[PDB]
This record gives sequence, structure tokens and C-alpha cells, in this order.
Amino acid sequence: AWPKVQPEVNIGVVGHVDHGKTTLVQAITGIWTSKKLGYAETNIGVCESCKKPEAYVTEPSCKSCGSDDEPKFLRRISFIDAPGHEVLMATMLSGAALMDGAILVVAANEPFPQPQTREHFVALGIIGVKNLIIVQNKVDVVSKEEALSQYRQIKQFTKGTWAENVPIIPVSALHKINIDSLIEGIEEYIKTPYRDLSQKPVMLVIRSFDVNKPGTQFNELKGGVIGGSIIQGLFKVDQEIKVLPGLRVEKQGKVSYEPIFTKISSIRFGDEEFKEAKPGGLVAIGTYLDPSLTKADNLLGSIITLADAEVPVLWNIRIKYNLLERVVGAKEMLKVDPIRAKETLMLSVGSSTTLGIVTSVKKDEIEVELRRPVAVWSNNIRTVISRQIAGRWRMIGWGLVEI
Ligand SMILES: Nc1nc2c(ncn2[C@@H]2O[C@H](COP(=O)(O)OP(=O)(O)O)[C@@H](O)[C@H]2O)c(=O)[nH]1
Ligand SMILES: Nc1nc2c(ncn2[C@@H]2O[C@H](COP(=O)(O)O)[C@@H](O)[C@H]2O)c(=O)[nH]1
Ligand SMILES: [Mg+2]
Ligand SMILES: [Mg+2]
Ligand SMILES: [Mg+2]
Ligand SMILES: [Mg+2]
Ligand SMILES: [Mg+2]
Repeated sequence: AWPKVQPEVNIGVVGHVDHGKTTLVQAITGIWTSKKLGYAETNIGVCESCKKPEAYVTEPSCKSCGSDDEPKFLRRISFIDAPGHEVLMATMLSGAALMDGAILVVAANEPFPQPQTREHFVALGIIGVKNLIIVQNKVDVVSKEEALSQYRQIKQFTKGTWAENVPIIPVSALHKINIDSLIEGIEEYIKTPYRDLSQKPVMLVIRSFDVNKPGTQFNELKGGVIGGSIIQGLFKVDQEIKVLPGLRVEKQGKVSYEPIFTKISSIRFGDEEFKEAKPGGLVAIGTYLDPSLTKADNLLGSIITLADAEVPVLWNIRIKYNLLERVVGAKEMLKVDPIRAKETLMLSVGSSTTLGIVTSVKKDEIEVELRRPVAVWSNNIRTVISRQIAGRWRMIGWGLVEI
């Protein structure tokens, strides 16, 4: 049979709203994710007797190509499908911190390139998720020649760009057409990255919940669960951990943050239990925390490390920054203005997003006073910078958080 193992790689699914991201994930995994960020897993195998791409399978069966032989197991993979709506760009940025590679979904029956087609694309480039496949979705609704016409636009768009040789794979997610070619492309272009498991364990938090059913007996109350993805190193059951920045405290008009210390009581990927958690997949860390602390994604944006790790938790940061020429996600083309002092910016760092006031601007560096602190677990940490333009937070640049 096939091993029951954790997913070993995270594939983002991004692109403009309604282009078919969620349907594409369902086409691949059989799972419909109504949750955003959405999440789903599948095993991937190959029938070694049969010809490709239909040799690739997402279940342990080669019936569809003749064999009663079991297909060779290749790996378990995970999809993170980001929301496409322009107002949800911050959520796309959080999710991108979790991605090892991405699929950019482009609807074949809409004029390319749409605003979030562009914004998601450049966001991926900035944060370095460059193992990209471009998927031309909804080909079922246009003629071959119309699809090809857009194909050459996509090629024109990526030319002269880091994505110049990114593959473009046409499919119908809704009617499940040419999905085998996408799976073959996933194996070819989105390899599982090398993981240095000696690095200090860091997990980025995107969810937290109280898993207790209603009216549950108080002696019966399970501890809080925290969901996210392990970004480096690995965690084990019964490891002493902390959540950073942690818990916000009133005290009584002056707000501060206190690290939350706890212990890993259980580890879970999907519905399977494990003893360890490594990079790849969305992990649910069980803890001894009061469920009231982890209710309703309360800890989104936090990180988790071992209890004794040294981690700066900063209310002021220095960023070595670069601005985009123009505001890519806007409908109307707009040039980005230089950072000005005393202007509030939105910073995405890991899975967190937080507002700050610019206290210093230089050609290559800004300093900002944060409304809430961020945990900075490493020296070269990419941040994405957004400005409120048009009543809406728009990506305008990026930087390195300098410590
Ligand atoms: N005709 C056709 N419709 C599709 C395809 N994929 C998605 N859709 C439809 O497009 C709409 C938006 O799909 P959805 O996956 O929710 O888009 P998302 O916002 O990017 O996640 C839904 O009505 C889908 O049924 C496709 O391959 N062909
Ligand atoms: N590690 C761990 N995860 C749990 C436990 N109970 C629920 N989860 C996880 O928490 C999430 C929400 O579960 P639900 O509240 O829908 O039952 C799921 O990802 C599930 O796997 C648990 O006892 N230990
Ligand atoms: Mg969706
Ligand atoms: Mg499957
Ligand atoms: Mg197949
Ligand atoms: Mg990555
Ligand atoms: Mg067609």
C-alpha cells in the first residue's frame, strides 16, 4: 500500500478572483476548500508501465491504464489556495510565506493580464516563490485558437522576466480536462526543496481553534490547537514551545505582548496523527493552552519556536527597501509615490500583517514604528510593503528587515 506520511511540499494557488483557483484544487485533490486561506492534500504517484502524462495518478490505482499493479508512490503534496479578491491581498501575502512553489491560474475567457493576475504574479516574484506553473483554466469555454491567442500574451508578459520560461498548461478545472498534464508539470517544475532539519524550528501561524464540541464537559475540554506551516527545522510531541509575540495585555491602558509558553500535546496533518512535524503541509499543533486563547484564529500572524529560542520581538523596525515603479494591482495605472515620513504603511512579515508609522526615510532604508510588535526569527526576512490607495491596501514594494 501507500505510506501515510505528511505532505512534503506546499503549492500555492493564486490568481484573479473567479478564475478557478478553488475548482482547480478540487480537480486535483477531490477536496473543496471554502476556507481562505484554503487547504487540501493529495498523494501523488506514477504508473510505471503506462505512458505519461496519464500515468500520473492521485490515488493508488493503475486501472485507468490497464495495470492491476499498484502505482509507485512519489510524494504527498499540499495546496494553499489564496483568495483572489483585491481586498484580500494581505491574506494572499500571508499564505505566500507558506509556499514552496505556486500555480498561477489564468482564466482563458477573460482578458489577460487582470489586476490580481499581475499583483499575485509580482508578489510571488518579490517573495521568491519562483517555481511557478501558469495554468490556463476554463479552456472548455473557448476555441483552441482563442486559448492560443492568450497563450502568446502570457508569453509576451513573462518575456524579459524571471518567469520567461515558466510552463503554461491549459486545463478545465470544472470538467477535469488535461489534469494529468498539470500533475506531470507539478512533478517536473515544483520539486520538493531541500530541508536543512538542523535549523532552529520555526512555524508560521495562520489558524488557531477551540476543537471542543458544544456543551462539552469542562473536565473534557481539549487544549487549544494552533495551525500553520513549519518554515524551517521540525517540531516533536512533548516539545516545550512558545508563541510570539504572544498574548496582548491591557495593563491597563498601556498595551503590551507577553510570550505564550506551552507544550505540544499532539501533532496532526489532515486527520492523521504524527510524532513529528516538518516543513510542507499545514500542521495542527495540539497544546495545553486554554481553548479561549486559540478561539477563532486569535493567533494568526504569530510564530512558534522552541521555548528557549532567542527571537527579537520588535515594535520598531529598519527595512532595506525597494519600491515598484507602479501600483500593479490597480485597475487604473498608477505610479507609486516615494515613502514619506509620518505616513502609515502596511507590512507583511511571515504570516503577519501590521500597520506602522514611517519615522525615517532614506533612499535605501526606512524605519517604522509598529502598531503591534512582530517576531523576527532570522536576519534576511522579506517584507512586503503596502499603502492605502483608493480606500484599499495595495502592494507598492518590498524590503529586508534589518536587525
Ligand atoms: N467553464 C468553466 N468554469 C469554471 C472552470 N473552473 C472554474 N469555473 C467556474 O468559475 C467560477 C469561479 O470558480 P472558483 O474556483 O470559485 O474561482 P476562484 O475564486 O479563483 O477560487 C465557478 O462558477 C466555477 O464553477 C473551468 O475550467 N471551466
Ligand atoms: N494536534 C491536534 N489537532 C487537532 C485535535 N483536534 C482537532 N485538531 C485539528 O484542528 C482542526 C479543526 O478541527 P475541528 O474543530 O473541525 O474538529 C483540524 O485541522 C484538526 O485536525 C487534536 O486533538 N490534536
Ligand atoms: Mg477561491
Ligand atoms: Mg488524492
Ligand atoms: Mg492519470
Ligand atoms: Mg517559500
Ligand atoms: Mg478549448
